[PDB]
Amino acid sequence: KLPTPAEIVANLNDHVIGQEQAKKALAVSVYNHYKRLRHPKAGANVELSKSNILLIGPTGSGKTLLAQSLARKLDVPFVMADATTLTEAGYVGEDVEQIITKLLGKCDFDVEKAQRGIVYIDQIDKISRKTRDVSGEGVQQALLKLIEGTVASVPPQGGREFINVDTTNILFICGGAFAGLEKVIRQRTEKGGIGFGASVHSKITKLFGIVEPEDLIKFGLIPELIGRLPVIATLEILDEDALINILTEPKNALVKQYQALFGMENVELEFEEGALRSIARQAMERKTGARGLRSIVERCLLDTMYRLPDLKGLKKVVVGKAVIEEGREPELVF
Amino acid sequence: KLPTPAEIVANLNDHVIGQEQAKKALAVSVYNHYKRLRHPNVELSKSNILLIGPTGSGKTLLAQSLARKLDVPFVMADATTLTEAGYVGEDVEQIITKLLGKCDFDVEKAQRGIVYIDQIDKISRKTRDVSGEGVQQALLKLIEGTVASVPPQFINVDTTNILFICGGAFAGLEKVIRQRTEKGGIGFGASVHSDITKLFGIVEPEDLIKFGLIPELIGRLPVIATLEILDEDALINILTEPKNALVKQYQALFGMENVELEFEEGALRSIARQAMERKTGARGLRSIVERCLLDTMYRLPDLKGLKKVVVGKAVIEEGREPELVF
Ligand SMILES: Nc1ncnc2c1ncn2[C@@H]1O[C@H](COP(=O)(O)OP(=O)(O)OP(=O)(O)O)[C@@H](O)[C@H]1O
Ligand SMILES: Nc1ncnc2c1ncn2[C@@H]1O[C@H](COP(=O)(O)OP(=O)(O)OP(=O)(O)O)[C@@H](O)[C@H]1O
Ligand SMILES: [Mg+2]
Ligand SMILES: [Mg+2]
Repeated sequence: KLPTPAEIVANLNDHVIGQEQAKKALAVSVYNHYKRLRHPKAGANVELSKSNILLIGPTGSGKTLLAQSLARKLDVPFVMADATTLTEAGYVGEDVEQIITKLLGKCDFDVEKAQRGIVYIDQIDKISRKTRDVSGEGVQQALLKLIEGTVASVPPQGGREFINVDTTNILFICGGAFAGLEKVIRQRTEKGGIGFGASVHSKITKLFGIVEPEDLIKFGLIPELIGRLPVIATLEILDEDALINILTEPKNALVKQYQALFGMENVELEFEEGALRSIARQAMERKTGARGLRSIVERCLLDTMYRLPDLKGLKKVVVGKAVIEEGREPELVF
Repeated sequence: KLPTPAEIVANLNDHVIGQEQAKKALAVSVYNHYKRLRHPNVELSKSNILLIGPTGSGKTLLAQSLARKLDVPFVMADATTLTEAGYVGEDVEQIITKLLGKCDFDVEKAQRGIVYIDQIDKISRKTRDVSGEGVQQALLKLIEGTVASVPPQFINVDTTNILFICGGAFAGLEKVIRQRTEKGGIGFGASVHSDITKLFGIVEPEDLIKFGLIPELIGRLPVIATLEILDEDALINILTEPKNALVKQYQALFGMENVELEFEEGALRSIARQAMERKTGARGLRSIVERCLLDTMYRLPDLKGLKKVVVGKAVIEEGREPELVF
């Protein structure tokens, strides 16, 4: 049978912390994706179209991790695409049908399976409008007919007879960090006016949560592509508390990754709660999202990691709060 | 015998709401197409069709719906994949290869087919414009009769009798038309004065030339049919009347469970209004319904005993839960 959307989110929960709405949007679409694919395809039965998703969120919020985490249990062909390598048909670069070639390769060129797969297109915000915009609007236009059902003509599994792939039922998840999108939403929601007769109006998570096509059009996406991404799911910006859970709760938590490296030696690595909050706070100030957690941990551990493989008798190393706030050595337990 | 244009529209009516002028233009052209193919005497030339309309107006659906009852080979081409003959990309003769493939490479049948070229507006003029004007130029001798040479199942295909339906959302065209018909000048003696349906309905070759199509291609598309921007009422029928209406699609998805989905009349009108504000045409209807039903669809497979879901007007305007009836 099919897993319920709650089971999909439960699996996503082992990897992504926060973004409850983005996890919900992905889980429901994938569940509906499954249902559509087992729906009768002939007779008096209504034809079912698909709802594609656009993921809008800040750097290091978990967009790509959601897609990668989702992929672990999809049971349909899944591919990670990259919009920065796409160009118009007549130019250097990859054409939009290259995506289908990659999805098709993932299932050993079994087309019937490729047509049931799910495509994640990363960096969708990088092909916005803001001559011939070969790598920008030209790609958005080329994708219009790939996202909506067409028949892609892609090379065979050998060297360059081409394969006809019906993309009608391929689910597309697009996303990116629309960095300039908050200013547009603020301009629309806080217009106001200047001068007497006119009235003057009051002045990331909140703004993205209210995004509308008008903003994406002014940002630089074309209306024809926006309407083909009917579901807009947003990711918030991680705060100090979310960044603490990301250090220890996930299946591949940052702390767990270092404990494993120290575990290839015979030394146990422990962080104090004061350190975890200090790390999360410092990382938050770097404005790189969760990624900033790695810089802090690499920083505080650099000198103990240098010595560790040469030290003999060490059993446990403790990273206290002081080791994050001040240039202190971690306590070494022999 | 042949279906009358009224029968062609009657079949289009089960898929496309409104757009009466576009349906009339297609029905008459297809009927004339059938008549040409039966005429052995004056030599007859074909009238090709250009479909101009906004996003979500139903152009491609008309072509898809039309294709269900054509009795001749039919394909949809994609102008965004076409390039000049000497460059990477698909040469315009691939259109014939696809039309020819649909009939298992029976050339006599392929030569009698109908081709819809989507995204025709994407090969406008605005060096060597390999993916733009170069394609328009390449198509001139494909749309007007030539002898194509295409790979085996080379095969010679006479395109004289192939009907071409081209279309696209000439997004910048409404600005061009306003510049022509609304002078918008400054001064005491100036005519000064600041609606997609009204504008497109008066489109002239002059506007398409200024937009970016070449006069040689415009003259080969003698029939310009225009689609209206969907209004509030059209967008309500699009939710429930078509064979593949949006609401019916969700009722079917809910029907993959044992739960019945019901919309109130007030909800349908509210959805249509919100869809218009998104400026995506009918496609905006899907965004609104997805928004309103996201939480219900998430929980519905886990809920036990649920038998009916009611989406009222208050569930479109306010962030409320659809009434769950157990
Ligand atoms: N919500 C989250 N929960 C758990 N880990 C997260 C979260 N957000 C980011 N991370 C961590 O950040 C790292 C990279 O995240 P990710 O690849 O999702 O960023 P991204 O979406 O690619 O950002 P960008 O859009 O700038 O490319 C991973 O190690 C991941 O564990
Ligand atoms: N007049 C209409 N009647 C019924 N459904 C419509 C109508 N117009 C649009 N739609 C709906 O809009 C969705 C997409 O329609 P369609 O593919 O015709 O748009 P489009 O022609 O691709 O727009 P564009 O050419 O700008 O991409 C479908 O769900 C279709 O049912
Ligand atoms: Mg990424
Ligand atoms: Mg279309």
